[PDB]
Amino acid sequence: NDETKRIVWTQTAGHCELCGTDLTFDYRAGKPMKWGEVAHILPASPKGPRGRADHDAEAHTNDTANLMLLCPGCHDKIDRDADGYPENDLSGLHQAYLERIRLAATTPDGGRAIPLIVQSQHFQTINDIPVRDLLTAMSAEGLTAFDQGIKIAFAAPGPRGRDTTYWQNVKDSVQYELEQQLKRRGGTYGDSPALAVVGLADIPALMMLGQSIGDRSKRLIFSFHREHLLRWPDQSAEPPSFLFTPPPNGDGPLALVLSISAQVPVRDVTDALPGARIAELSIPEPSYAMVQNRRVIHAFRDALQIRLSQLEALTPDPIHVFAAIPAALAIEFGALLTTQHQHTYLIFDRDKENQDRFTQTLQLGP
Amino acid sequence: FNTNDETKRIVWTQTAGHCELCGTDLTFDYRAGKPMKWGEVAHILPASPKGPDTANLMLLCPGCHDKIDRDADGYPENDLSGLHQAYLERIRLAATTPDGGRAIPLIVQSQHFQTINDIPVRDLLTAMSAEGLTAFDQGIKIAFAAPGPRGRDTTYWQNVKDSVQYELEQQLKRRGGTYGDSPALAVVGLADIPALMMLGQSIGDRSKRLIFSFHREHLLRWPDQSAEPPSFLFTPPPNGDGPLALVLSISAQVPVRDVTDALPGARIAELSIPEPSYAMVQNRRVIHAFRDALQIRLSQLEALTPDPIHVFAAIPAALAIEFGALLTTQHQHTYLIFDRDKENQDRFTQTLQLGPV
Amino acid sequence: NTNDETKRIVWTQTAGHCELCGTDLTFDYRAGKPMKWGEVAHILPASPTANLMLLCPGCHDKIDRDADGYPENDLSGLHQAYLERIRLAATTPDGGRAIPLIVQSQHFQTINDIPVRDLLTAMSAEGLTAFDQGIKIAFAAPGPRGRDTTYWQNVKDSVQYELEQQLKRRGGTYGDSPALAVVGLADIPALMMLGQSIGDRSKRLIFSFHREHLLRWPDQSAEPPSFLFTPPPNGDGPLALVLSISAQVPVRDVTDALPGARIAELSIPEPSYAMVQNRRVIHAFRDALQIRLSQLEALTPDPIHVFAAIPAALAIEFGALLTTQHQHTYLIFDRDKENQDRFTQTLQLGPV
Amino acid sequence: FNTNDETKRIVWTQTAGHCELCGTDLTFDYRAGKPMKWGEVAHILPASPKGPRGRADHDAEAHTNDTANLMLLCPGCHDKIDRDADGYPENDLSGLHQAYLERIRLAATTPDGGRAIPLIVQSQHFQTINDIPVRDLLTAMSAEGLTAFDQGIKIAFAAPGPRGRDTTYWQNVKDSVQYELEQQLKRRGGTYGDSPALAVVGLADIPALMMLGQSIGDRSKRLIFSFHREHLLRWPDQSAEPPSFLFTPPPNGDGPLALVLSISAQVPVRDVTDALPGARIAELSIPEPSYAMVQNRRVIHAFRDALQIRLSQLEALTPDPIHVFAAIPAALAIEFGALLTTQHQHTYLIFDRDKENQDRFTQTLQLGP
Ligand SMILES: Nc1nc2c(ncn2[C@@H]2O[C@@H]3COP(=O)(O)O[C@@H]4[C@H](O)[C@@H](COP(=O)(O)O[C@H]3[C@H]2O)O[C@H]4n2cnc3c(N)ncnc32)c(=O)[nH]1
Ligand SMILES: Nc1nc2c(ncn2[C@@H]2O[C@@H]3COP(=O)(O)O[C@@H]4[C@H](O)[C@@H](COP(=O)(O)O[C@H]3[C@H]2O)O[C@H]4n2cnc3c(N)ncnc32)c(=O)[nH]1
Ligand SMILES: Nc1nc2c(ncn2[C@@H]2O[C@@H]3COP(=O)(O)O[C@@H]4[C@H](O)[C@@H](COP(=O)(O)O[C@H]3[C@H]2O)O[C@H]4n2cnc3c(N)ncnc32)c(=O)[nH]1
Ligand SMILES: Nc1nc2c(ncn2[C@@H]2O[C@@H]3COP(=O)(O)O[C@@H]4[C@H](O)[C@@H](COP(=O)(O)O[C@H]3[C@H]2O)O[C@H]4n2cnc3c(N)ncnc32)c(=O)[nH]1
Ligand SMILES: [Mg+2]
Ligand SMILES: [Mg+2]
Ligand SMILES: [Mg+2]
Ligand SMILES: [Mg+2]
Ligand SMILES: [Mg+2]
Ligand SMILES: [Zn+2]
Ligand SMILES: [Zn+2]
Ligand SMILES: [Zn+2]
Ligand SMILES: [Zn+2]
Repeated sequence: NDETKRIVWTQTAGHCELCGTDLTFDYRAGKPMKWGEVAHILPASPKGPRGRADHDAEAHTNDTANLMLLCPGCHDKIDRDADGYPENDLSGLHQAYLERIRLAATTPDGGRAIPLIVQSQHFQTINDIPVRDLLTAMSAEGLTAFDQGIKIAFAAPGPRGRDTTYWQNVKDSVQYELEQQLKRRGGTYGDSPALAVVGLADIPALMMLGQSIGDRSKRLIFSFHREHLLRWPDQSAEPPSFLFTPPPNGDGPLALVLSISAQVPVRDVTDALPGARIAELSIPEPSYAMVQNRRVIHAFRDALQIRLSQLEALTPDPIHVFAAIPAALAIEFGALLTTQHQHTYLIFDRDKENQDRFTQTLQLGP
Repeated sequence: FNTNDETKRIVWTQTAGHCELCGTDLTFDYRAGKPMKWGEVAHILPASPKGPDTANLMLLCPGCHDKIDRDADGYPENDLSGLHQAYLERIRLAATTPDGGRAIPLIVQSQHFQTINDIPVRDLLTAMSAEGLTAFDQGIKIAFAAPGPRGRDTTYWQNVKDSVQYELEQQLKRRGGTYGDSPALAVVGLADIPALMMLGQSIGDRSKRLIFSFHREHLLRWPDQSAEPPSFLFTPPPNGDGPLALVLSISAQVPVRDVTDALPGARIAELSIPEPSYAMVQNRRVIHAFRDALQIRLSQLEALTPDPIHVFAAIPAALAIEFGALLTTQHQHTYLIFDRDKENQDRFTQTLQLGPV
Repeated sequence: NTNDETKRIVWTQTAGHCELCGTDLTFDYRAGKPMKWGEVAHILPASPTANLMLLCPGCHDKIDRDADGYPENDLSGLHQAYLERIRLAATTPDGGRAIPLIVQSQHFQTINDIPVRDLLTAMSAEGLTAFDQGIKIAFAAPGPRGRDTTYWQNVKDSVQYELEQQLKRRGGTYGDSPALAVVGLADIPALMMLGQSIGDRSKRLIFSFHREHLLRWPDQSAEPPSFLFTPPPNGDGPLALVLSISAQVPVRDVTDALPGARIAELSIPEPSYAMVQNRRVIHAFRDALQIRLSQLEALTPDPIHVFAAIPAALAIEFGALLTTQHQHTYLIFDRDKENQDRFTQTLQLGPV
Repeated sequence: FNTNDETKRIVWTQTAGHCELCGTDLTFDYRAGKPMKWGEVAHILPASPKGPRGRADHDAEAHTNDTANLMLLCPGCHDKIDRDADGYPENDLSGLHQAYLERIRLAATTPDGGRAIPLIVQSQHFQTINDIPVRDLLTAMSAEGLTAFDQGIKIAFAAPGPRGRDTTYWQNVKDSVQYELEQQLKRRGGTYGDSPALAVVGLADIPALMMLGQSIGDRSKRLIFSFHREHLLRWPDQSAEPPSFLFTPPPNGDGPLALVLSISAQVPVRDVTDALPGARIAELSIPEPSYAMVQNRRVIHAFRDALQIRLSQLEALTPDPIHVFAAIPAALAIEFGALLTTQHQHTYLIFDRDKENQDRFTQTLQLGP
């Protein structure tokens, strides 16, 4: 009936459940118009597409679970290739679509924030965080934005690897490009904008990023995850214990090893920094997947805050960092150095141009 | 504040029929069973006070409409335009979610399996569609290049990788959707394990990418989405100074003797599942679980020695792709990948080196 | 050696033309005769449905000389090259993805509001297709500092911010950024900054608000007027460029504002507010203007003082022209509604 | 009153099975993979005068099978034009309709001209967006019979940092031209062949385009295209005659030898002497320096011919390097660079306008051995 059709239009918000197009407006010529169709998953005729002689059309005809709002072209397609769009497939997509709309309508407003994606090109594969997945994880926490945000992609390493020019580009990406793009947004978000930031880039560059947004109010760190993408793996998980080994007595450069994503072999630290006094922060079971929720990041921040103070009093010389940590925790490491820790930190990193030996990269200081 | 019919239909639709202040579904009377009295169940109020369009018309239930202080002309006394727009933006994001499924189909096989079990694009497209992944052009169907007289050497494998990445980087240029994102990659492989690990090496694991797994019975559809991942049991390597060898007994139990045969003095560590099997990839979480368990142990093994880890794997094709994609960080430990030679009595031989020399 | 389904696919994918000589094979329908698909053309494997070609009877006689149903030479390269050409043409409509941009001063936004609907229908007529809501901007009013360098730099940042956030929305067949369809209605200096913001090195199409035709082009067939240049007088006074395009600027009002000005001038025979007859008029104004600015820029290193009576679209293009790496100093003057419409300096472009 | 099947089959054919308004392919469903016709034959003028765009003076019986009145549309583009007759008037649609059919016919009747690698090189040193559309290059290529196996290479230089176009910037440029570009051309190798033709269009730093040309002039089968402020990638005028290129020779002396190119604009001699005191200026120009002067590729050939021998001459006149001050379009900067690949083995110091130093010419790249 006309009432059920109006309900199909309402609960779908007038978009095609299969492609997402807005069926309430014509953006080419600018006229509000209803150009959608209410499609039947199960046909009245059991000889039609997805027709089953063992089906009660007396009930499903008005069941909002048998009725999808589809643009004209998607309806043509599901009805002309029933083998390719079986009932089970379409009913699944149908309920999932309605759920996301309900969840969006019932999410309490949490405020505004600037989406910020920072990604490098130093991997030997594509490295691309989808903007949509960051905006979706923000929206699940009530956060919205006026624009799709800032997305900074570092220049790729040249023929000499990650050389001086490369690390200069990184500095210009963090300290100049990001600043300019944030300044261009002042008139819109104001002078107290929250930063919804996710990063997947060189560890030293994420630390530098963190230090340059560390004095920013309302910093929400998100995380790219190999299984869950921008979704938090498990909101109910407990942070691990961040085990700490203080460094041994003596002179020699003080090295801070962080074994969070993996166990950093001591033999690689002393190879690069002979005579190193190794202090180590680790978790019981190092793992790439350990960033289960933001409380894990806060817990890492809390544990590191205390150890950096201890180490900064155990030496007058720079602290040499050898880190195997997730990206989100590299940002947070850097954020601790913005005003709370003014000691000098020299960041070593794996060097593909040197058989995976650690070599010095950026220096982070006051 | 009064409005016309078309105006209310637009406000109800663009709000999904919920109160923008408390999120209550104002289609309640419909779900109960009573006829819908759209007019009495909700007050459509402008979002902003009077200050000298349907985008600034809100939908409020009567409760919230009575709590909002209004002036005599029906406008809100305080400015609700910020929450109104936020609420609309959250609905748009959800309603546009289907276009976040733009995807590239990728089928990679060996010249052999393209003659044996040639996977058709249609099998992948329907499995993709089922999960909301929507191709927009012909899929990429690739066959690994047969080796010339130089063989499968470093240059050969570098040309495979180069060839696979060229092919998809051109399709990843085809940005689209609401925000201009690159499409997702939907990939399935069927080739020898080393060649599959090179597929993972080419694609990585730092993008929106969904692996699929060929299965004769289900084709590229998941056998059982509800199945829980199996436990991945680990036997630590023995003490000694011999070459370190990681054995993966996932599809089957690799005879220890076959490993010692190909690698004299091999200290064997082994990840395995309680009941190895060819059909253990019941869904995608199985693949993720394998990655997590594997990397936890590779962390332990790489720290044991600077010398190469020798890999002897009886693992499903999908897991061989993920294994290759795992080892695409900047950090690289030397891995020497062994494969059974079907032309010489299934003896393990060294096919592929990964990482430093 | 083909079934009706295959012939239909080959006929559609090729647009009914012979893949070797390009003669139209739908001629029967065109003249008025019944369409005999299988008599006017032959389908043939390209090498000795994606690998079948459509050939006219003649070309078939020249390829299949042994009438064995296959060619004597591998024609796969020409066949596939042919289908690509067809595909690029058939998908050209998606090359029109576009962003509506309406930029007005707060004054014109109230007295002469341009509706998005007017721009969109002008765009659609030319094959430009918006996919989301249009951008509608109003120039922010200054503060007590007035229109200092900071004000104009902030106008530019806010315009570029919104502009670049929508140029991220790539799409179509090749992931191209969408085209910018922009119309402006504001004071001349503020329109020059809109031009400084958008540039002229991207797929961008200016539209023009016309007092009579609104955002539609008065006469797509109109030829552009000749642009007339009076070189400046010899001397050592400040250099001025008067643009009398929509009206004659009185030389006395230039010198009153710029004592001792050596006035060069660009104009048209019949200055008129309605002269923006089509987009070719805007292009022709740029070409003439740049040819003379090159002359004027080579005269002196000192700035060029600009007094312009020009349509709004020509003010944007003026601004867009001056976005190369090279930058001569220009001091743009505009009539102050407070000071009896006296030309005042309002905007500086380029070096101090 | 109802279009017949013969005419519907004609509409499908003359449109190659795509929507004349959005370009979607209406012969296949790429999501599930099944070939299918899902396009509709839409009528611009309806049989009923009350229909969308209905006219009373319209002889319906004499246009139901008139392909000039029938478009192939996707189901959604059909709902829209019939639900907003005012926003899709008869003349708008009719024009879009005939233009579509014309592009199809020009394609179908273009003689093949072999393959080429599409190549776009653009910088980010302007204060505005700078983006050459990929489709416009491919359409320019197709117009000359050239097709490609992929959409080609598109190289966007790193933007200048906070210090302007400093040493880091030009190192990035060199890396983009000499390393990244070579890398991408290698990976394509095998899809095109040993020595394929290049369809190259550039819009980047004048010194970078010269370096680009030098790196590819040794390559054979270079087809240069040009971005034009009015015509985009379409050649402004294929019939226009090349301009007269005017060469003023340098005076004998000891000053440094400067080559001034006044083509897009007149380079002031003050700015050359400011940066290079006592320069000996040899200038190549045209009667009316203009940004729009790249009317066709013959203009580019004529600029090449006008300096191919001049550079040899100038090289003998001085042992020191030749100092270049060029106001030229982006396509001639690529051509200038190609001339220097090996034909002219000599050091060339390329000066360019420095936004940091108040538009003064300052040295940037060095080109030669
Ligand atoms: N296994 C191991 N890794 C070591 C060792 N010494 C240094 N490392 C480095 O630690 C990082 C571990 O990877 P991650 O995924 O946990 O975190 C990285 C890191 O925050 C950032 C940059 O990556 P990279 O330069 O490879 O640093 C990698 C390793 O070299 O990005 C994160 N990241 C990279 N890829 C992903 C991804 N797919 N998803 C999420 N985050 C990612 C050592 O001894 N052993
Ligand atoms: N039982 C057993 N297998 C061993 C042992 N040592 C090594 N192997 C190898 O493990 C693989 C197990 O087969 P799979 O189907 O689980 O996975 C294969 C593999 O990922 C890839 C190539 O196959 P192959 O070279 O035979 O490697 C096979 C075995 O030799 O493709 C997968 N694959 C092959 N055929 C199919 C198929 N029909 N369907 C799905 N996946 C397939 C050892 O000791 N024992
Ligand atoms: N007659 C005359 N005009 C002079 C003189 N010195 C300066 N001017 C300015 O030239 C412009 C002429 O009007 P226009 O419509 O051709 O162009 C204006 C201009 O581009 C922009 C802002 O308007 P304004 O600040 O008045 O500049 C007006 C004049 O002051 O907007 C354009 N514009 C204004 N109204 C409309 C409209 N209704 N439709 C289209 N464009 C409009 C001088 O000596 N003499
Ligand atoms: N007017 C003028 N320009 C001078 C002078 N001395 C040096 N120049 C430089 O010459 C070029 C003139 O502009 P163009 O468009 O004719 O050529 C440029 C050039 O080939 C390349 C990079 O631009 P840029 O670094 O600004 O060089 C500009 C100028 O600084 O790209 C070309 N280019 C730039 N913008 C476009 C565009 N929109 N469309 C097409 N090509 C473009 C001097 O005295 N006067
Ligand atoms: Mg149906
Ligand atoms: Mg239909
Ligand atoms: Mg023959
Ligand atoms: Mg119709
Ligand atoms: Mg329809
Ligand atoms: Zn749809
Ligand atoms: Zn409420
Ligand atoms: Zn022919
Ligand atoms: Zn369409």
